Amino acid sequence: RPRFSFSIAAREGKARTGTIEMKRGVIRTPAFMPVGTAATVKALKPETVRATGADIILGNTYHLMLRPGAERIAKLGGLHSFMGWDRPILTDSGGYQVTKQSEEGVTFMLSPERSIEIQHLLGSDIVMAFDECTPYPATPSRAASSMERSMRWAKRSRDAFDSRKEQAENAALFGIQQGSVFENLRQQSADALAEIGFDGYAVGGLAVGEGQDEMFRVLDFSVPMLPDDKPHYLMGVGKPDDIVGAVERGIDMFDCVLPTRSGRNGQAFTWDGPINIRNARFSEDLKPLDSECHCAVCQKWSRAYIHHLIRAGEILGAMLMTEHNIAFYQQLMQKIRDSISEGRFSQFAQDFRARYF
Amino acid sequence: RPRFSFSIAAREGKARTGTIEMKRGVIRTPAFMPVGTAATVKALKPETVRATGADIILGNTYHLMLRPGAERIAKLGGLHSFMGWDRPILTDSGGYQVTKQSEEGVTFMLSPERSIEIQHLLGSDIVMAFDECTPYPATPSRAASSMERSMRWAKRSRDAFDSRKEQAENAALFGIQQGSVFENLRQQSADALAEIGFDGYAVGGLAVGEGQDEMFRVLDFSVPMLPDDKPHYLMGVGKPDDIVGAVERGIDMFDCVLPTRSGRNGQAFTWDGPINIRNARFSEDLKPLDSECHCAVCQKWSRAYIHHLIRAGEILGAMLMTEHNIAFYQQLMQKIRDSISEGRFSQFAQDFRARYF
Ligand SMILES: Cc1ccc(CCc2c3nc[nH]c3cc3c(=O)[nH]c(N)nc23)cc1
Ligand SMILES: Cc1ccc(CCc2c3nc[nH]c3cc3c(=O)[nH]c(N)nc23)cc1
Ligand SMILES: [Zn+2]
Ligand SMILES: [Zn+2]
Repeated sequence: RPRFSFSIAAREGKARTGTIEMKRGVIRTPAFMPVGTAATVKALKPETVRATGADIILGNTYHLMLRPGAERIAKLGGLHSFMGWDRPILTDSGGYQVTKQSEEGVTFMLSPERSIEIQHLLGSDIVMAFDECTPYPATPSRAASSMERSMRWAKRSRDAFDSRKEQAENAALFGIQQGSVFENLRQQSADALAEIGFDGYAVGGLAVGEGQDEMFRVLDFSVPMLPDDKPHYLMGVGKPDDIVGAVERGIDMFDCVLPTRSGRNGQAFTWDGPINIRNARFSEDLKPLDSECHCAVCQKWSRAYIHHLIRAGEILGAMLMTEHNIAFYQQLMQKIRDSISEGRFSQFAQDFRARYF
Repeated sequence: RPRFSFSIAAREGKARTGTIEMKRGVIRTPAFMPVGTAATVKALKPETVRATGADIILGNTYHLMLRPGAERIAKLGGLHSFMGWDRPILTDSGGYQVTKQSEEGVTFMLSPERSIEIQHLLGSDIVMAFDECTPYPATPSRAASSMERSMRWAKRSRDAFDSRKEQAENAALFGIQQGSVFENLRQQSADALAEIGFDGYAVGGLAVGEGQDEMFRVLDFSVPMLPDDKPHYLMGVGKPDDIVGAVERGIDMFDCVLPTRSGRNGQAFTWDGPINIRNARFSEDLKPLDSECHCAVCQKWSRAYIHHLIRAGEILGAMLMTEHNIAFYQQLMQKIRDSISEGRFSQFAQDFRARYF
């Protein structure tokens, strides 16, 4: 395979479906990336994560540089062999999860240069530029300052990546658009990033507390500003319905800790909306978590049993809920892909919503 | 298969190897039974428990009658379908895990009759008589009182089981020898139990704080008192070396929460003795937990990674350590079985010990 090739196989409206080919495998888009916060997708073996249909996972720089240590993982062979996942890994830059801020970077040390170096040491396949994610709400002046800084850091990221030849030849680099909710700042940011040139473009600074209406409004004008022929990654999104509407607005890649996090908390996703399995109404319910789901959890165990496990604080409860939720998300992404390929995604999006709600 | 058939295929000294055939499957002896305390073997799917080589698991009456409730599990189809384990399950009687004691039973209500009924409601394949496990140390008078009570309760257990025809035709009933460390009381108990007649005989009242020397001394005279042609179950034992010496003394069946419990605590069993994976010396060790182990954990992940997970409090750490430990115990039981079958168990027991220590 190539270092990086994104191909769009089909389109409907602003929605797109295709593939990203990379040396460690192919990524079907639109894609959902399970998140691994300390070199593990919580409560799942990597073979299980793959069995749910994931093509790529998101690795944790913030956690990893602290524990176990970037240099340490490199000494041990890199993150892929360390955790036992041999397919692509996207790493965030640490431009969110972290203090003392300056133009050089953040100490708590992290700079564009060190962030790119850490992602190299981890053996990341998709490296994210080091940015500043602008708090919400933000005034226009502060959003501009933060965006401008991020754009200077994006150039420094680009140049750090390009000077390290093994990284430049084997990994991909994504830039991150900032500008909070302001169209003119989003446009300046997009233009700056396109001028520098990246392999893919994230929409940053969303999923920071704004509502779905506001996030969608900002996507409406923001995503068309990005190069059409490169992937569009919406960081930190989201709920199933957030995902469907973001695809309707041109997003190709997603990550969210919801399916894992909330799974362990008792929330299960179903085509009829989320349920909380701790609720007493499930104590004697012999049905699977979701009536259509093809996952191994729904083939084998009842709501009543998973209810019992989560109430009892049993580790298997976390395991099963997380496997189901991540399988659910992958089935959603597959339905999205197939429906765009068949020119019926807007109908799918409506059917989905009428039932989920 | 039959309701119950124990066949001894080979012997060496007091050690024996063979099979227990039951309707839900065959149990290879000497056997190690993983313990499930709330209708789950902690951190393992039942398919994983089976893959490690377990033929039977031990189900938790004390926990189960409290949560989720015996009647509830029965309403839901029984423990086997509830937890997704279709092979034999041995249930303890609640004669250990629980108050106010009287000749009728214990309230906290549990009586011989109710214990046998709960095990029926759970769908247990091997039902244990309801007993009183005598604290250690115990004076001769108190050990005698407790043993005598247990023997009266053993008759009540026998008769409760026999009057319930579905249970009597499909499950097996084991009696439990008491008498603390006193030979004459162990003999009275054995005789009482043989007179009543059971499908198998546990050695109770050990693993209650006495040392290995004392436990072995009591086994030396206690196990030959039991019927030779029925299985001998040593409740709550134990460490690998406890298991080898107990087999040398005629025990056929074992349960212990050590491999699970201590696994989650960072202790891993190896042929060179136990290690604690939290120790800093493992942070960069690329070797598997044990150099010979055939388990999937040792095929795929390093000490350094499992060290990282357990230090980080990651659920996958508990999963992997528990899978390894239970696989380790099953490999031990297989080496024991094969060595008795080949007439070289006493040599195996020596080689084992010289290396483990
Ligand atoms: C494990 C892990 C990976 C990534 C993250 C933060 C990921 C994340 C966002 N999540 C929600 N909204 C987000 C916005 C940004 C952003 O603007 N820049 C960056 N670099 N990351 C973001 C947190 C944890
Ligand atoms: C899940 C679970 C199953 C079984 C048990 C207690 C199991 C157990 C013993 N464990 C160590 N020593 C033991 C002695 C006895 C005994 O004398 N009688 C009974 N009924 N159980 C014992 C505890 C937890
Ligand atoms: Zn499912
Ligand atoms: Zn192993």
